[PDB]
Amino acid sequence: SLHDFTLADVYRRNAALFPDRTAFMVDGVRLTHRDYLARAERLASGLLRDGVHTGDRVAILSQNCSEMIELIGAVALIGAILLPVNYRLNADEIAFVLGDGAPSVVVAGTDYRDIVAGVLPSLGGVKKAYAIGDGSGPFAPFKDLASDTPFSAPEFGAADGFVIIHTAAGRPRGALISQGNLLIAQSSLVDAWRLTEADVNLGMLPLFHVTGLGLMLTLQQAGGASVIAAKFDPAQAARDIEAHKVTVMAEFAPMLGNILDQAAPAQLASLRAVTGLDTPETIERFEATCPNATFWATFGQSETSGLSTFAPYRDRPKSAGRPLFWRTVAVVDAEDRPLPPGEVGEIVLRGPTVFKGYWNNAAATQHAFRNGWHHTGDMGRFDADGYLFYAGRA
Amino acid sequence: SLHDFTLADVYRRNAALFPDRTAFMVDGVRLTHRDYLARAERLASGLLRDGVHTGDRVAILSQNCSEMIELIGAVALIGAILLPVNYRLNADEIAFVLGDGAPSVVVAGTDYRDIVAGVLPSLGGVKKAYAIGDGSGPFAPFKDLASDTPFSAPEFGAADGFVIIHTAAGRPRGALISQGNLLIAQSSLVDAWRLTEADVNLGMLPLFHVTGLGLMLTLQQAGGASVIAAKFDPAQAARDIEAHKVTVMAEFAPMLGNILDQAAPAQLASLRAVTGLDTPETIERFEATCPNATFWATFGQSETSGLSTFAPYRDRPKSAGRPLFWRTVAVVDAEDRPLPPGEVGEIVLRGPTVFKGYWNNAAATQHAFRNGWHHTGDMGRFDADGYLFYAGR
Ligand SMILES: [Cl-]
Repeated sequence: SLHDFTLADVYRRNAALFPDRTAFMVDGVRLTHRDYLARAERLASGLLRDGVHTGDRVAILSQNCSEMIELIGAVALIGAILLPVNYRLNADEIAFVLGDGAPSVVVAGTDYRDIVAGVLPSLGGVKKAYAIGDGSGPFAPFKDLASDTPFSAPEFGAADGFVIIHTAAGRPRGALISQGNLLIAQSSLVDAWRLTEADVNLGMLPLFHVTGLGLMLTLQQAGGASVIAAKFDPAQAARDIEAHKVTVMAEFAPMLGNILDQAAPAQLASLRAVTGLDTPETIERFEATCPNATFWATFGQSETSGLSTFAPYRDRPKSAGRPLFWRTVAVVDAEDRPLPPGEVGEIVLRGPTVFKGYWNNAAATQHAFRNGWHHTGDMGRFDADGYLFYAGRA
Repeated sequence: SLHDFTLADVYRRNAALFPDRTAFMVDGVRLTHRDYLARAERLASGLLRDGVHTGDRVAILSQNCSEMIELIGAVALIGAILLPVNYRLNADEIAFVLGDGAPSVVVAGTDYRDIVAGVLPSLGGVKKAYAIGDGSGPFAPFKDLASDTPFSAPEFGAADGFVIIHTAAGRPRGALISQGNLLIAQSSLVDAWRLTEADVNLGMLPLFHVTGLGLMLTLQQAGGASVIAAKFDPAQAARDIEAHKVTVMAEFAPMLGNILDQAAPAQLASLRAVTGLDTPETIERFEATCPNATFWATFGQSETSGLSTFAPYRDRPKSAGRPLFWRTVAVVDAEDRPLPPGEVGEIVLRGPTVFKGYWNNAAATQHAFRNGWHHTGDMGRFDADGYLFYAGR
């Protein structure tokens, strides 16, 4: 414990150093660092009250909202494991994810109270269930979760599981990622983007996804702010960028293209750094429109706690960037021998950004970790300067 | 160790991404990142040949030089523990320090062959003894450490001990610091000073000291370079700042004052960041002379892997700055209850920059770590913005 720094320590840090600064702008309401810690502490006492211990799962099926954001914090404060369910899955897949994760507490969103109610009798040690809105069905209302019992934090470390992120393999496979994985991975983003408490993220990606969750947690570790909305609208995005002076964002095609369509260049003047998956055409268009902004080429996955390689796109167009500090990246042949510059092989990783392993799946983990390298399942090549070029799936 | 990233990984990173950039300038002798790795591996392979295992100590008593810099890397590569001896100590203290660390290899600097040979018969497990430069008496020449056997790294973690730094309790006490402690602590400095591979340190402090070693390793982490000299000369420092385009340095008073005396304002133009310990008079003098440079207020010690608190001096003059990321800093009661802002107490620390504990001194370690906080031995207070003000020992 003495040598640990966790997300709990970030929330307390932000409440101490930047208490009155914005943490979140979410559905028309402002939440400061001081008030975020207070709300998270209340919900954390409630989870403890409900009988959640360190290592237990807390599930949420919900679109991005203030309740989800403060629940993320509450889970972090007691060393529990978040199970954010992908709401673009069908009722069978959701049932699988929930059963695979085995939560002690389930939280249903406004639009998802039905689907969750169907799954709930098939779940074992689920102690309490909540809904955001009101408790129509087997759920209590979410406001019942919070407790006034003064919060006393259980014992846990940064290496303990924090989140299970399922991505479809076949069956969905849950990637267990620690608090420390994320903090250390994201410290490199803070550095590359010169993030400070003045910075502002436009959180348009879902918080169940590694990039969405990761970008929020990144700005939070800088003491900065995220603008979070439930749904993506290109024109609303452009207005948010101007209104809140958004400096950074992550995006997947066609989001940036669609914002560029709907935005006057003058609305986007505060943008400094953008990343994600996009075409050379859109990236070059974006950089043309916004001369003071840089698009950042990247490769990563949930198993690598988000970003692994990163660089300004202009430094090496069509690449995925250079390996970040904390990451040793190689490209190997079928028997894990490192290949020379130019040759295509499997992208492999070592270091503290490698995830803990696959939930409920010793076989998949053993395969991922063969010969002491994490295996991405992705193909690529390095150039002479150590830039990675993504070459597809294996 | 699938999950480990150590100093070894830094060297291999730098050789992969910045092979032809300067890693070091040691009295005009240039070393690139690729060459540094090549040299460190040959020395590490030689350390193994001599029978050094992970966790064994390699001692050095020397002023700053290229041999010492390469040795630090060799030791890092095999998970050994460096014992850099403070050369400003008397023969009794050096004897004590060398005995406390119980090294398996001893390296004597050219000026220190006699002191080290004095202590050598009293040491238990010394497999090999070397001297920097020409071989003399019990010492083989340092050049003999290198081996041509292809380097094969042992298994070790970032959390394993890496260096023992002795500071007086009167009797010297050795802080054991991991590779991980240093990398994580110094990553905050890379971030705060916007260090990239273009940056250049003027390493004027001894490498046995946490600030000196920390700065070298910080610039190395960023892929930058250090200009390192055996001794401090203010006039030479001014020339080096100009010739090598030094962007950053740490300094202890009166070093910066003396440089300012000897430098044309024009020679100091590349400088953008300075930290260390100095008077308000000299700091303001420096910032007046160099308008594009910033002096950074700081507090730290060996037991906190170097710097703990950091901020531009102008943001809160006479403070020690704000706690860095990775540090949980508080000021406490004698009962270890945290004090409200304003109240003077003992500076305490949690987090991954906290050292491993004192070498062979469980009583001192237990006292340092009481109630799950590391205790600095220093008094201070926080203001309402969370700036720390240092208030004595
Ligand atoms: Cl703090």
